[PDB]
Amino acid sequence: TTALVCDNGSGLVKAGFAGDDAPRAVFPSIVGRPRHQGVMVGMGQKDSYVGDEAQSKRGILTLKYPIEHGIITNWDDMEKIWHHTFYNELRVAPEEHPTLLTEAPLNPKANREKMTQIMFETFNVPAMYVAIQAVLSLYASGRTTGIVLDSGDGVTHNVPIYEGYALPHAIMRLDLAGRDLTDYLMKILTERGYSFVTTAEREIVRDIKEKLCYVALDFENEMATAASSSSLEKSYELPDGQVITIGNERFRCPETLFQPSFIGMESAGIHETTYNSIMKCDIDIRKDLYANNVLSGGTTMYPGIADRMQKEITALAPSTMKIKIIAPPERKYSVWIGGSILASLSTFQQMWISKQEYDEAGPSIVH
Amino acid sequence: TTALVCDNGSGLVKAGFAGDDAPRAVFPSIVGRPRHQGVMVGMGQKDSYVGDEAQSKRGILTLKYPIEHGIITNWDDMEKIWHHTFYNELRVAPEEHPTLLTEAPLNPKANREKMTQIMFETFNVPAMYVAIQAVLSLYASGRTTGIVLDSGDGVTHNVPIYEGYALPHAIMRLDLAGRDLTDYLMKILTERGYSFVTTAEREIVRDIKEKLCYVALDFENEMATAASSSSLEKSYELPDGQVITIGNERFRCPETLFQPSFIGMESAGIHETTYNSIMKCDIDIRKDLYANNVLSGGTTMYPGIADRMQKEITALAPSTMKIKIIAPPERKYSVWIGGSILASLSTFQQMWISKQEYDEAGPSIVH
Amino acid sequence: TTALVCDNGSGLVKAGFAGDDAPRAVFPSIVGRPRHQGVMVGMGQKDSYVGDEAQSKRGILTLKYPIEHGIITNWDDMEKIWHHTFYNELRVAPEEHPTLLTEAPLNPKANREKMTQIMFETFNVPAMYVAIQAVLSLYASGRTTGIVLDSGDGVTHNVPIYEGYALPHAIMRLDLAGRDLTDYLMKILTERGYSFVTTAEREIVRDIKEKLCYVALDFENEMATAASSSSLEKSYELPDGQVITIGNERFRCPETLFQPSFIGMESAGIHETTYNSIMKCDIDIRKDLYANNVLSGGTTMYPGIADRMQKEITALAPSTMKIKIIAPPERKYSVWIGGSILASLSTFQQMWISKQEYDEAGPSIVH
Amino acid sequence: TTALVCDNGSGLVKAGFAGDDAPRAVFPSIVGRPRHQGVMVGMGQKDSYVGDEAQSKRGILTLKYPIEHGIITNWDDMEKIWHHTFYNELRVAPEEHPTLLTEAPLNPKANREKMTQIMFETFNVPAMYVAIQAVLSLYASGRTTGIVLDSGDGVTHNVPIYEGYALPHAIMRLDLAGRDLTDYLMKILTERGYSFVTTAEREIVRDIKEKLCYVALDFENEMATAASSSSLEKSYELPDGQVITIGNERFRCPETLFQPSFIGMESAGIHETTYNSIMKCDIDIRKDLYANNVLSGGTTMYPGIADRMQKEITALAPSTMKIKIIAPPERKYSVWIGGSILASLSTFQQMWISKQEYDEAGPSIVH
Amino acid sequence: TTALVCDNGSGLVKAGFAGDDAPRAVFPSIVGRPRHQGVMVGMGQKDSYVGDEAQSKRGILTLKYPIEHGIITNWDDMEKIWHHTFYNELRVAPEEHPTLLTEAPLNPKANREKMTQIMFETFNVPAMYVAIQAVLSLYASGRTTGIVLDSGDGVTHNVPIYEGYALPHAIMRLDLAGRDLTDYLMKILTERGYSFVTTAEREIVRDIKEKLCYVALDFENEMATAASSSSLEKSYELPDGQVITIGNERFRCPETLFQPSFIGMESAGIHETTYNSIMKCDIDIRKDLYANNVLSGGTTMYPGIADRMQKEITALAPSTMKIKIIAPPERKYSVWIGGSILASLSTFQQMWISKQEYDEAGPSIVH
Ligand SMILES: Nc1ncnc2c1ncn2[C@@H]1O[C@H](COP(=O)(O)OP(=O)(O)O)[C@@H](O)[C@H]1O
Ligand SMILES: Nc1ncnc2c1ncn2[C@@H]1O[C@H](COP(=O)(O)OP(=O)(O)O)[C@@H](O)[C@H]1O
Ligand SMILES: Nc1ncnc2c1ncn2[C@@H]1O[C@H](COP(=O)(O)OP(=O)(O)O)[C@@H](O)[C@H]1O
Ligand SMILES: Nc1ncnc2c1ncn2[C@@H]1O[C@H](COP(=O)(O)OP(=O)(O)O)[C@@H](O)[C@H]1O
Ligand SMILES: Nc1ncnc2c1ncn2[C@@H]1O[C@H](COP(=O)(O)OP(=O)(O)O)[C@@H](O)[C@H]1O
Ligand SMILES: [Mg+2]
Ligand SMILES: [Mg+2]
Ligand SMILES: [Mg+2]
Ligand SMILES: [Mg+2]
Ligand SMILES: [Mg+2]
Repeated sequence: TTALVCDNGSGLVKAGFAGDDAPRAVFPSIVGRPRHQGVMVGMGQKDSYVGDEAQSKRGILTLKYPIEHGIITNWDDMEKIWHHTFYNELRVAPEEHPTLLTEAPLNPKANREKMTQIMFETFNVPAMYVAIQAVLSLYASGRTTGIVLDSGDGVTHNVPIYEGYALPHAIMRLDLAGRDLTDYLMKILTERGYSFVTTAEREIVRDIKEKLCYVALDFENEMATAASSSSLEKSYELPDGQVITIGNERFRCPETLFQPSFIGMESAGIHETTYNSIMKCDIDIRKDLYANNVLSGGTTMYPGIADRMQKEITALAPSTMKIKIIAPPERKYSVWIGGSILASLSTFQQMWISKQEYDEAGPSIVH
Repeated sequence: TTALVCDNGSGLVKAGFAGDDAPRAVFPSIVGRPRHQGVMVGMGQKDSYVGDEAQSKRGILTLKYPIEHGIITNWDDMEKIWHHTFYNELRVAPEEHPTLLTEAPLNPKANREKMTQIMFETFNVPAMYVAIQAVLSLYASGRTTGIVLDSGDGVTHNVPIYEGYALPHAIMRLDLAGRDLTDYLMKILTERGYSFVTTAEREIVRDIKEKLCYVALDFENEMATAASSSSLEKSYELPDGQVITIGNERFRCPETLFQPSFIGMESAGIHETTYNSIMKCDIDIRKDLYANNVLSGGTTMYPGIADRMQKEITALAPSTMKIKIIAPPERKYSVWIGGSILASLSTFQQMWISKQEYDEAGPSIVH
Repeated sequence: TTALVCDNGSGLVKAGFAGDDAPRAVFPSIVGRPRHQGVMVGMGQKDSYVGDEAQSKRGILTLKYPIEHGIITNWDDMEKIWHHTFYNELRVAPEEHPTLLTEAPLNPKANREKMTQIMFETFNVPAMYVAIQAVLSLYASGRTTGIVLDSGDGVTHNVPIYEGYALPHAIMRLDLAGRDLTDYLMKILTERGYSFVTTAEREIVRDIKEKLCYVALDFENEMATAASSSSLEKSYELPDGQVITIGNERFRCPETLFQPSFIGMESAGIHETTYNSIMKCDIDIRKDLYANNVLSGGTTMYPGIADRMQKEITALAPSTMKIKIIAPPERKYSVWIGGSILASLSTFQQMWISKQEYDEAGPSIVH
Repeated sequence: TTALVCDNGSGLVKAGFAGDDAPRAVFPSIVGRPRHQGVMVGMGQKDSYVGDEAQSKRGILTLKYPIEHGIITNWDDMEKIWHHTFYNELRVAPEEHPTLLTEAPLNPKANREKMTQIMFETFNVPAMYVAIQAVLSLYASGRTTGIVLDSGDGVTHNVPIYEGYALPHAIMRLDLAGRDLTDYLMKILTERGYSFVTTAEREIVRDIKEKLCYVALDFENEMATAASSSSLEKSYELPDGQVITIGNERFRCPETLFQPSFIGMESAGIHETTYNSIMKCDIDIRKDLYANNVLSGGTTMYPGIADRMQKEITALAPSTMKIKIIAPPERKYSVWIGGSILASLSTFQQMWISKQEYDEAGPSIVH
Repeated sequence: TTALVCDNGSGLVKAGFAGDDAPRAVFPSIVGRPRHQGVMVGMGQKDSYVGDEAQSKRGILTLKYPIEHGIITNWDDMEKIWHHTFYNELRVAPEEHPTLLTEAPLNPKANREKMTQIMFETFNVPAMYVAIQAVLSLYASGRTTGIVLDSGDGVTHNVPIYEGYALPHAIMRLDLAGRDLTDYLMKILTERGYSFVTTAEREIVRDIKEKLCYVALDFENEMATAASSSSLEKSYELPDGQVITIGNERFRCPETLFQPSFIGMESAGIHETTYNSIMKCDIDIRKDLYANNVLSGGTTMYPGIADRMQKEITALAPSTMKIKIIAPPERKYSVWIGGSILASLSTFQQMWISKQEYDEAGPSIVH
């Protein structure tokens, strides 16, 4: 019987069988629709394109993320990505497998209740479960205690966890993520003269971000590099063949995580949110949380994140105590690994919500 | 066969085999229950935590003393601590050993009668005994005559004892103790800005009390120290990493024993209770009691107690006569030592209440 | 001109005009002082509270009996009660009236000599007299011969009196009384779990004593009632709203009068003191004393006293002769009635000590 | 000469002349600072905005409460609000008027001593006084006896008061208040999809709380209303023009006062704190306190508070006795009314601390 | 001394003295170069033609806009237009006057830094300033708050402005403008048979656009007019003498602003950009922005723009709130009027960048 683990974050769907080391199908959550009405006979006609296929044909298509800041914006688009994910990648009837789904904490009740309704009614699933991302990441680490910072494309979380358990009143979500940083890198990029207006080009600048951008230890040093131009300016090649040269924009893109005042948000940077999250927790456990702070997600991948963290949190907190930050490689797939490992635990099998227990007990029993 | 000596006071259980120099198992009488409902699979689940284990995880748990001012408040919690004490620390079937238990004087009949009922029915014990604390302390001193002041966490006693015998009409109990002094140090502590609201934090301030607080010879000198801040302010470190600095609060916490008007009680300080206890005794024996006044318990541990005693009692009593105060080191375990030594005496073995003599004669035969 | 009769016993002042059937002002001899220093503007400020007024506000005030076992402990407190008694209740300048005061027999010379000094110097009195309580009670009975047992709050007396006259060598005082019995009912009460530590609460347990407690004919029957719980347990309501249930404590409180070994006194019970008092008297008169034994005071009010007396004295004395005990209702005010009737006798008017005869003859002429 | 009464609580400053029925100037204690650096010439420039003015321009400004849980967090911000309060609203030189200031009980000594230092040195005041809030509320009621529950934005108190006087050992403070309830209504609000992240939006949700939220008699009935959606969902309009519909969130916001476990605090609800406060008081006075329990402050304004109180306290306390709760309309201004009435009393004029008596006697004489 | 205000947008240079009601010199930013090499002696020879002069001789000359979408494409052409603007129209040595220059927001840093370098080095200017267009338009309106839509020939902006200040993260630029609409009217025009291939003819079709084209309230009504040909077809005369008749092309040219899908751009129309700009602003201020939305520039001149705006924005936004659109006549010169009024303000004179402060501080100090 096994199980399917489906990590539905904005920007990437990671899906695959439980008990395995990595997800098999990893593709973007995009639903491409042709921008220009096309006059051929034979072509497509392909009214809708989905996932990596939409990535193949960006210059025709208007790309549309169905999921924004963790919240599902357009339901039938979502449904398309799931249907494509199941039959065209994993090759599987959902009626043969319980399915573990993922979601951000502190997220509107509509996402659980509609999600579950889709999975039972539209696909037919013998049982399923929807879990909090950060707990899955924490299982992937191999640890029971720690404060998780999960930064994906839609959303960034802090979830403190002590000896199992959890602290819901210290959970802190923040909308800063790969999508905000890509748009911020758009408008900062345009100051060199490089104009990326369209959805398709957004995905190009996502690529630039993913390769080139790094997090400076001290911002001022980056400013000095911008002042004298040596290793900081790097050449990147577009798909067209043009050459972009980016200097300070390389490192002032991800500086937004520490200084959200660059986007015009009053929310304190990710270091003050993690420290703030530690503050709201009981005086006893803070030492462990400081020692054990875990990183997950695509927007933790920027070289130089962990070191700046271990500067900034060490400047906020009392010096007397050790702040080890644990950011393991293969952290982008931490949530999916944790969904896998959780599905392979036998003590979890009682917790699946059954197709039957759903029809009789309602939508109210997902929580 | 030997025997088990179990010293059940509020705050600490001291237990071990008779005929030995110290108790082996010494842990707090706390029953931790998780405050926040924890979402993991595998964790615990550990609906109840007990003793030192509850101390390990204070920031999750709501700590609950099962015993308050010597009186047993919650019976099944007590039972848990005993069951944990026997099988998880002393490693012993109670059916192999007579068991000597302890209790404060002047204490409601419900504690003897329910206690004994638990020990015979729930654990099965071949015989047991429940003794008055101060008499046990007096055996530990190696002496037959003296007036015992036993200050534990729940309660403070004076028991005058002359040439063996006892004087029940001069026995005086007083609810001032480590628990009242910890709460008083809470609210006085909050005047520096340090806010300790929770049960877990109470145990932190118990730790502060145990290390830092001392009893001033004269209160006025302490006030002068508070006025010019030199040795009186000491730094203490929390488990978090924060630094607390406490000046006059160091010595005005235990001043409450001499001035219970700080808690709003009309009861005269411990020096006027000991002197008052001496007054109610026959004119013949007072000289011995004054010479031989013994100290026991955790709340006698504050540096500077004995000297202030030997000031204050010397100011109450007629000057013509010697007031020696005997406070031996290792006095916190005086009651347990006295239970040990008593269990090793052969002339005491007739006085055990037998499982058989209990079933036939009733609950009324504990007294 | 008339006269003032002032019955100053510990616990209650009974005062009023002579020639009248009862005292008008009857209130407790207490001097209330605020325990907690009060921050308002307007309140009181009322540094001292006295009498029934102090009874109105017990939970603020520390109550202090100025008179202990008949002996005056604190003089300026006494003075306060008298000054309040005169101007705030009887509404009278003491310079208009001779004043008859009361005192226990066998009582230190300081009480007569200081009392008289206060009445002449501080209040100004044209003449006064201080009388032995039991003689006043005997006048109240309407009889010339008898042995009086007067049990008040401070003290219990036996005074044998034959055909007028008196026998000073058979007068026997004993410190057992409402105050000792209230404290004894405190510590016996605490065995149900009911903890009354404070002066204010003492007055609550005085109330319990006054309503509920009775004197058992045979103690053993009371023990049997304690064994099977039927009419012996009665509900009493505190001022708070809590419910106290008291079983054997109802009747073993006043059993202390017959068995002072409950307080740890060697003094023989009130029945052996009355019998002993009869023994020290001349062989001729004993028959009358046995026939005519009179009761007075608040601590004679317990239902069942007279019958137990007429058991116990009948078991001590030779059976051949009638022991009638005379305990009239309205016996609590026997001493005050006797002071009234004595002040109305014309043959007594020569015996007043004049303000003038005092200044010239000294303090030595009170005796 | 008159006097100024200044009620400085977190969230609202109530100030005005003494002897008057209401405060004239009532505005929020906020210090607005522009978030985005503004490029105009002429604008403002207005580096700091204060009070109602900051409320006019929330979308530009970062709002900052200078006072948190009664404790002053940022001193120069405070100073700004006072300076604005005096010259821009009351129109008055402080050198013409003694000034009565307010503060929460049990509050760090730094607030009195720095406050007083500011008022004498920075403004110059001929004399001033700093009073405990609950006593002022109690004067406003027109009563001398009662237990005050004062819930403002920073903090909630219970202060029992008997016949004037006070009981400091029964005073109980609790950090639950309009500020905690607003943040709790934030995160519960976000489950409908309504995302309020910023300080400015916090003040919008404060407005929602103030209009719509009520306290349920029984929580379960509220749950039933949430289950079938009829009168419980109400429409509220934002300043933008969007429509928010809130159902169960209306009444489960203020349920936090009775169940602080919703915020993750172990502190017992406001009903168990008031009952607990009654318990620590002397047995004599509890009946009055139960009869006379007074309410004050903005966080007592929720419709349905008094009735739930008179359910819950009646379930804790012994049924035999009347629990009247007195919550007068115009209770939000109870503290300020009480400061007024106190300043108009002539017997209070001796208690002002003089500018002179301050310079000579120190900062230590505020207490 | 006064000042020069130079509004350099693509298509028209508006220049003149500050403190005046309109610009004196208004001519096209074109640099004409002869297409055919001309064989005469005496003619010209006039290797370069500039401005209105180039307009006089279009059929010989290749017209070349030096500035494209706000970005300066060819620097020495620009320089020519400035040099012609100064000496041949305004008649002025730039060394006598500070000069205020204009530029679009979000525009590459090269334009500020090179512009300033030209003005100081090539012309010599005692001081200058480069301002954001929309702020200048907002000063021209006489208002401090509003969201400006500035549509010129190169570029269209939305800049929201609140109470002075600004919101850089909500500023949105869009390349749709008179130049794109003229080319779109070219290719749509060619469907009647009218072939305009050349740069010179582009300026003819710009003229057609400026006179004849209007913005339809509803596009469908325009389609109906196209269907039955009555008032919608209008005759226009070319400079040659030929007659063009244009029906639906009159109104479907400017429909491109609302539907950029006509040019093949995915960018949402000007109504969704203005609404989107309102969305990114803080919830507090949106109402003002909706009330106060301002129009500026040549591509706002089409009759019927404001009404379609006040349809379309009213269909996007919540109906409950008033959307007034302010489009004043003489709005084409709004930016220049605002530059004038700003130069006449004395509080702005500190903000001029001095020739001296430039040489010492660098090119980096323009920002
Ligand atoms: N190597 C990288 N360097 C920096 N940013 C990255 C990198 N890889 C991806 N990202 C960013 O992180 C996002 C993917 O993170 P992911 O954890 O997969 O999000 P989610 O799980 O919510 O889909 C992308 O949208 C991208 O912007
Ligand atoms: N070193 C110390 N200094 C002062 N107080 C102490 C110290 N050790 C413990 N105590 C206090 O005394 C208590 C323990 O006394 P103990 O005699 O063990 O009580 P019990 O026998 O009733 O458990 C603690 O609760 C603590 O508050
Ligand atoms: N009805 C009663 N039942 C039993 N005890 C009583 C009763 N009335 C009062 N007493 C006790 O007797 C005392 C009062 O006796 P009283 O003769 O007035 O003493 P005195 O004359 O010395 O003041 C009280 O203190 C109380 O304890
Ligand atoms: N009508 C109301 N309904 C419920 N809550 C209110 C209402 N009015 C104000 N409050 C809450 O109470 C607070 C104001 O109380 P207040 O007594 O003025 O506090 P303080 O005196 O400490 O400033 C506000 O912060 C708000 O959250
Ligand atoms: N009366 C009009 N009707 C419609 N379009 C016009 C009209 N006047 C000029 N325009 C268009 O607007 C442009 C000029 O706008 P302007 O604000 O002067 O741009 P900029 O300030 O960027 O030079 C021209 O290129 C033309 O296409
Ligand atoms: Mg993720
Ligand atoms: Mg002990
Ligand atoms: Mg008497
Ligand atoms: Mg208040
Ligand atoms: Mg323009």
